[PDB]
Amino acid sequence: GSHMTQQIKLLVLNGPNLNLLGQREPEVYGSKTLDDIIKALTDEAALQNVALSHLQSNREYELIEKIHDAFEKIDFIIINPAAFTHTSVALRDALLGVNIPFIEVHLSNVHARESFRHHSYLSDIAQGVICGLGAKGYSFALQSAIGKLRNI
Amino acid sequence: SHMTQQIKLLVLNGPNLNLLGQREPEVYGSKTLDDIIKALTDEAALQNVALSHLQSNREYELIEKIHDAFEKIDFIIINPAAFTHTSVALRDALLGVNIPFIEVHLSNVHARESFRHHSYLSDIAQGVICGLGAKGYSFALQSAIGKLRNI
Amino acid sequence: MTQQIKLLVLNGPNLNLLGQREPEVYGSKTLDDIIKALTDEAALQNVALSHLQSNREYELIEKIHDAFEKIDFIIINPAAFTHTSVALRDALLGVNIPFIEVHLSNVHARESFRHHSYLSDIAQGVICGLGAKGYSFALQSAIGKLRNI
Amino acid sequence: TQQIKLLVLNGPNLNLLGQREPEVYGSKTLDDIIKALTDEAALQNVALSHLQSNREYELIEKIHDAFEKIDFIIINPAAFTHTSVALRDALLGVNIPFIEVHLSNVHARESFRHHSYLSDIAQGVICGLGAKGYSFALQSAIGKLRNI
Amino acid sequence: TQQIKLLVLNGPNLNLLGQREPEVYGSKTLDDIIKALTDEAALQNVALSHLQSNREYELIEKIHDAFEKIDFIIINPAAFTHTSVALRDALLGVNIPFIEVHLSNVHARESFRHHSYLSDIAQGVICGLGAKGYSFALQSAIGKLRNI
Amino acid sequence: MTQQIKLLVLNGPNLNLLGQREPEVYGSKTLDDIIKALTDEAALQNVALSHLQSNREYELIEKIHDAFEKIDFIIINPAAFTHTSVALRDALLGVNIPFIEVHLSNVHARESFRHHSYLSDIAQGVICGLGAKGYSFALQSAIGKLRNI
Amino acid sequence: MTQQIKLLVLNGPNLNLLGQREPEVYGSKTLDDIIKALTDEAALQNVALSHLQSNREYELIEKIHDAFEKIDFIIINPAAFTHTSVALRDALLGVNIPFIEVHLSNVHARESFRHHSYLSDIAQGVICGLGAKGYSFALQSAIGKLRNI
Amino acid sequence: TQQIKLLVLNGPNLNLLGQREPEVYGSKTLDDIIKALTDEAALQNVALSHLQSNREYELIEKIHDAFEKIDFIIINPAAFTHTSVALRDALLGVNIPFIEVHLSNVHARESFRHHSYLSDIAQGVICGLGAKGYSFALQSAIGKLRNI
Amino acid sequence: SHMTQQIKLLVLNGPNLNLLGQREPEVYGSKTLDDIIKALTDEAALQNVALSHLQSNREYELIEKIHDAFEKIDFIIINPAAFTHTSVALRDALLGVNIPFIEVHLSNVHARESFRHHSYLSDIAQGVICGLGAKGYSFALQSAIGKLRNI
Amino acid sequence: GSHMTQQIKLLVLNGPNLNLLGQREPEVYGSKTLDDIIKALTDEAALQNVALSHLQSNREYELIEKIHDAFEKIDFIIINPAAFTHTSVALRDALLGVNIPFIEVHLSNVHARESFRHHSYLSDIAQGVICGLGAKGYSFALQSAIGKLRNI
Amino acid sequence: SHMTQQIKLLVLNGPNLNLLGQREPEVYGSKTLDDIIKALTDEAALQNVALSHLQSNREYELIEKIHDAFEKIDFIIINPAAFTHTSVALRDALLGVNIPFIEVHLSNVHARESFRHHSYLSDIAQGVICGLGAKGYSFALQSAIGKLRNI
Amino acid sequence: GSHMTQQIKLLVLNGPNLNLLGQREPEVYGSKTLDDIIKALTDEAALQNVALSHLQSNREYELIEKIHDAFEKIDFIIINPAAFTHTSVALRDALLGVNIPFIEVHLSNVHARESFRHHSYLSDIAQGVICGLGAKGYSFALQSAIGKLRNI
Repeated sequence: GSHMTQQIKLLVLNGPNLNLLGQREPEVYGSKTLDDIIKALTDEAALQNVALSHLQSNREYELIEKIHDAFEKIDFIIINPAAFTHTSVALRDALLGVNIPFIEVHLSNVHARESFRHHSYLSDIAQGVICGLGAKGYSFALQSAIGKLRNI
Repeated sequence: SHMTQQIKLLVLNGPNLNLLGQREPEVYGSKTLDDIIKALTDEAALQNVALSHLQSNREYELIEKIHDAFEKIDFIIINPAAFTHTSVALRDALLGVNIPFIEVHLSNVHARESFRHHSYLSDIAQGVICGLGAKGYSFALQSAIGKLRNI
Repeated sequence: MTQQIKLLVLNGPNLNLLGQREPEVYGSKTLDDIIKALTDEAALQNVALSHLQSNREYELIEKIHDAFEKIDFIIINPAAFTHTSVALRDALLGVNIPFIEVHLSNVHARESFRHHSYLSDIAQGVICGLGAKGYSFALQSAIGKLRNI
Repeated sequence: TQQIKLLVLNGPNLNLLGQREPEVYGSKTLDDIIKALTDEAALQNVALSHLQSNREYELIEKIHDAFEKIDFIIINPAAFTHTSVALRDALLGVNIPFIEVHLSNVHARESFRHHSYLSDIAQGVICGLGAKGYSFALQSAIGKLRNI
Repeated sequence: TQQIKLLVLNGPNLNLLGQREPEVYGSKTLDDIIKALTDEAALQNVALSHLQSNREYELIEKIHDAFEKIDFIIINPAAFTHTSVALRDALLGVNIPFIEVHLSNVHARESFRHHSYLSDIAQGVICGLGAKGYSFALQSAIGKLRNI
Repeated sequence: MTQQIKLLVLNGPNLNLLGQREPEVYGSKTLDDIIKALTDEAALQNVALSHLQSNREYELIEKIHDAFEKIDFIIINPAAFTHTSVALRDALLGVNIPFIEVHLSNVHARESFRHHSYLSDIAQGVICGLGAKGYSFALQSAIGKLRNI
Repeated sequence: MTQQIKLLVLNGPNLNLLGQREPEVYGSKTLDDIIKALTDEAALQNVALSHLQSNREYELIEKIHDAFEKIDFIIINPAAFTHTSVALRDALLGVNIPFIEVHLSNVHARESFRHHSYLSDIAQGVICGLGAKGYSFALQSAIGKLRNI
Repeated sequence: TQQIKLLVLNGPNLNLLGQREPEVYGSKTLDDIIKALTDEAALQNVALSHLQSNREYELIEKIHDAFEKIDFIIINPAAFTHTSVALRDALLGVNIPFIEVHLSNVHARESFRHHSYLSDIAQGVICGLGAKGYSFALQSAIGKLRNI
Repeated sequence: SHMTQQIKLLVLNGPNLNLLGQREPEVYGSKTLDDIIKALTDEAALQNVALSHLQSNREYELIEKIHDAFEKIDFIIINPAAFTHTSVALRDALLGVNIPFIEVHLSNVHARESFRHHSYLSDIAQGVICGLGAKGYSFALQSAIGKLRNI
Repeated sequence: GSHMTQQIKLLVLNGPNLNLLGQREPEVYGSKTLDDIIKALTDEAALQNVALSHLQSNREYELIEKIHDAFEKIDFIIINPAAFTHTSVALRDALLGVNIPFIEVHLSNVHARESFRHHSYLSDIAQGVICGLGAKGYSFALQSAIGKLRNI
Repeated sequence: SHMTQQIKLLVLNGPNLNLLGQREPEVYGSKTLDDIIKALTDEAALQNVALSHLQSNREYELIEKIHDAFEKIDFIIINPAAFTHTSVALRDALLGVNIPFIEVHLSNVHARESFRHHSYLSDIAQGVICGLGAKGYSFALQSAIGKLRNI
Repeated sequence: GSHMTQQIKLLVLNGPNLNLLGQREPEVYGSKTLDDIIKALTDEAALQNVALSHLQSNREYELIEKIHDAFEKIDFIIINPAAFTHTSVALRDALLGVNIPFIEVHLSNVHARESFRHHSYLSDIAQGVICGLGAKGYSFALQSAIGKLRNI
């Protein structure tokens, strides 16, 4: 209604092995890169007055240090921790320590894979979780974050 | 679109979701399952998606609706609510008719009691959305369109 | 003229069989005899008791939905649905009417799957193994909570 | 011999047999099975009745209605094997002997399917022999009731 | 009717009732409860005796002393429910029927509290109904002993 | 003149004791009576049945090895080796002859270690608790699979 | 004139009840009869036997403390404290006197919580299910270890 | 008194006793033990026979051959305690009472060794008392059979 | 201090700690529980902390001492020894009187048998010290002073 | 008694997220930084002829490499591994490999938090463990190390 | 070598390995246990290793061969096949004669069913090789020579 | 037979703490370094027309990034993940993502140590596993890789 939203500052964090997307047998498994996904997500965010920053890393410390740098500069996090979902208590405690709401995203439906993959050190503290929807899960998390911060 | 083929989508809601918006609206929120399915119907009709909906406290009525969907429906969105944790019969219904589905939960089950972590559906769903509220239905609808139209 | 308590008694599956197989071997008492006796005891205390027994999970859930802002208290013997119905747990949490859980038999003396309840942890309390007087104890207990004696 | 009264109960999803990819998974319906089983029973002075249902309550209430009408039950509870304590308590409460049948080998599928709320109180269990499991259960019931 | 001899046993920490933040948690003592229960018993020709103790041995030796003096036991073993096999073996050894009572709903507290070394051999169990649980157990004992 | 089926029946330990302890208390029937009856029923269907019972794990394994390209189907009551012999599981997987598993008693009603089988998951199916007719049902079932009726 | 062995026999809770409920139904024998018999058998072997039975956990612990450098060997039937007393385990480890654990009944045939002992793993050994002769076997065994025959 | 017929069965690896580092672990053989036990039995009009074997089948078939020849069995099944359901079913099937003996304290070794397929159906179990465990089991069998 | 308020501190020791220093002093050490409580009393008296102590092999004597501490004691230091693993009644005593405590163990329980990893007290203690020997009591005392004097 | 102690070389290692101390709602949760704690610990150590070195890190490799560099240069370690307690077998094997005694310290009482936090890949090999005492747990570990190395 | 001392090595193979190369050679491979032991004998004889071999479906024949190895054999290579998961008696045979061994499996058990992850032998073996095929025997032989000749 | 093998490109990866080999009480536990082992393995490989590259690291990201760089440049991996066997799902998913066959090697017999060490996030996907054979396990993995790639 008759009022203007301030700019959301949103940080997207991607865990290990997601830099491989689009590279192995592109003709067999798909040609789309993490870069094509972040670029399309950045454009979708900027239409809605969301300023999107992104880090992908194989290095657990680079995600943790980015979350610590987020304190008082970021309103929301979207994170696909990939394999760190199952193993990083450090990341859990980084997100609890800076107290920024987040949504957890997985490309694949982890509930269909090995049974170790069913357990997350993040899901219980996340505002919510999206699994198995491919790249569009990032766009759903973005739509969800805007809704919760603008109460719309 | 007098562009695309009509998708036939079935939305199924499990027990107790009929209570949404009823108790202490001023404390827990005002929105009804009706309001959610009306808004989702409007979103689907703009994309040439024909939405039909059943909520029920009766296990049997969800299973028989899944049976009746065979060769009529392209995709299912289901919030089974408590039946996620208990209904092998709903799992066997979805496997027997072999229509792809997405499982939706309004609340974040991973933050509630630990029995709620277990689903007889998650492992066979094309994917799962938890904790995003009513918009989880609209994400599942956008996902189904994406998969069926390759877009 | 304390206020009239509106109390709902819910019985789960198979309790309709009470008293009916080898009555002279296992006891004579029907669910009917129990609910009649309980209704009379309630009416002496200005408690309006209504009752549904069912083998249909949906009928217990729908009755709990319909109880919202009509009922002060529930006494429930869910029988076998104690062990399996998350949906009934979510119905009682969703309408937020206090209840007590009753079992005629001592479940802790029977097969070990019977030890787990999807209700015991949200009940105001639990009575097991005292037979039909368990309903009468739940009734006395509900009057106590509601009349703050 | 005395006419045996036999009740066959079939649980959820079994109405789907024959219907999806008939050319790939079999063309045979629950109907074809129960017709053949009724004929086999009538040759042995066994009066067979049947109920299939997706509704737990219809199976429970049929077991209640069976008390002092039925000598034996054959039941394929399908998914309810794994979840319905209420059916277990219905069969215990009416105290009719029964046999449990499954068309598929459940031990070869997901490991939740290994647990039954019925197997321990059944006279017997037949898994994985397809529709002939029903006919085995019928021959077994006749044998126990006619001591043969 | 014959005079019933009833023994009430209360386990550790129950002497604390009424004492900490009386205005916040209730002002009612174990004393108030046992006085009221003795009066209720005497109206029904039930001779009630009581022992509360923080000492496991005093409860065990009281159960031994009960043999051929007592018709029924009501016991709130408090924390000993979860830990005392010795009390289980004392009640089995004297073979007096008993009912187990807890003031609070143990199923709503930490999950170690869900296990009892007594629940399976008790005639019955009452949890979470506060002090009236004692009076229910008394009415139940009278009913079984006087067949009413 | 359907083709002659070559069927091997294998019995595990302790089944040699059948009918022998308190015959007038537990039943009269020996393993011998069962195998004779089964052989006759097989011969009516142009099924050539051969049988080995043994308390020796090795003799069951070596008989399954020797069955390779001589036998169309196995009926096996492994008795106590159901719970403990991985080696028999690997023998039936190694020769890749289909089998059905039979138990005279309902194992699911007995001690809870008896619920687990190193065979049930690779069997074409399983029969429990119907006594000696279980062998005759397995035979009828094998003819059905092999003659595609 | 081998050396005099000082042997302490410790009995746990509820063993005072032996022989006393339905003596003509369950057996006549008291703990007293057992300890008298055992004392006589010990005195024939120049074994000085002392005995404490108790329902008090503390009295068994304090007796084990007092045994330090007075006692060569302990025979203990901890009865129900086998399953629950870490403190008794730590008392026997703290004084480092060898013991044997005795149970009259076969605990492995009873409820499955009775299978676990906080003592069996540090005992020199364990006797179950042979009734009162188990004490006499423990005594013969302790003489054997101490007299190296 | 009547002559008792007693069978002693010893499981795998027990033929090794006395043989490796005799000066370090003991010089005593299974032979020395069974000779001493035969002498002790003959003084009490107990006719003792023995079989030790590394072969599961020889123990099972000896238990079958014992039916209506033997009053009592003493068995040290050694490793077969933990693995042979077949031996459990052989002793149940012939219904001869037995006692289980182990030379070592199994509760002090690896935790798989805590489980037995025999302990629950044995008359009794003796662990960790070395060769005298055999002589205790013999005295126990005589006591039960001669009511003494 | 004719500076600070006196803290009233209760030190409770569980079963078998009376044996300290008794068996093979030349092998396992010479120090008695007496020597430890004397040194800890001297340390507390310099800080205007009144220390009272009970060791016992009797469960009941620890529980009744906790009861008697209500409205007399500001803090408890407790080495429950074996009763850590077994006494729900001691847990319910400390929760009923609601005096803050610190749990101390002389040995490192995490390096002994695995049953010793489990405590009916650790989750309610203000904190836990294991494996530091007798000085663990003096650390618990320094911690209690820190918490109660805000220093 | 009538003899002088050599200088102890003591290394304090702090794991992930402990750099956040003092930063979030200081007015609500406390204003004290890891730096104020290490500074006060350094002063307390230097009074007793203990030379204290310190590394805090979000990066698992920096703790491991510091433990390897400690070999033959450090007499004792005090470590608060924070979330790495629950997940780093690498750190366990670094401390076993250099064979320097250590004490494990947690600020919070982990036994009161989620149940995953009850399990440590370190506690069983530690000389001892201190949980829930706040910053003073470091000073207790230091007093304990001096006692064990000087047999006082 | 008229250089080194002869090593006496016993190779033991468990049940069902006699089937190697028999069923669908054109699908699953042509190699027999015979071919493997002949090639391994040739490899051992070039290194002054005397190889003797027993395969058996009989548990007892492996145990009695281990008994007979005492003071005759320097090392054992054993592929127990299914008996890895079930034979406490084979474990107790190897511990009683106290000859060092290496456990070999042709297939990668960690990739098959989860009961196959558990061994009553692995924890006492000097080491374990899985999943490398027939060459696993030749690696175990090279390892035994390395350990016994310090090379 | 009458035909020439192309050059195998083989990558050896060593996890944390393996740089410590040969350094602690060499007189008690052995004097051999990871370097002496890689040097002898390189020589054995080069005799058989195998070009061997090696990275050892305490840093999980350096192993992951090396596996990603291996894609389309390496035919086979030999990896001793050391303690990362028990904890790194990231490494599992790096090896699945580049789809290069590997063999897992441990110096020690992990089945004889603590029971946590019995579980690997790698063993199930490995072509095979070698434990407890010391340094020669690397040479066995190398002989095994040549055999599988040359069908010899």
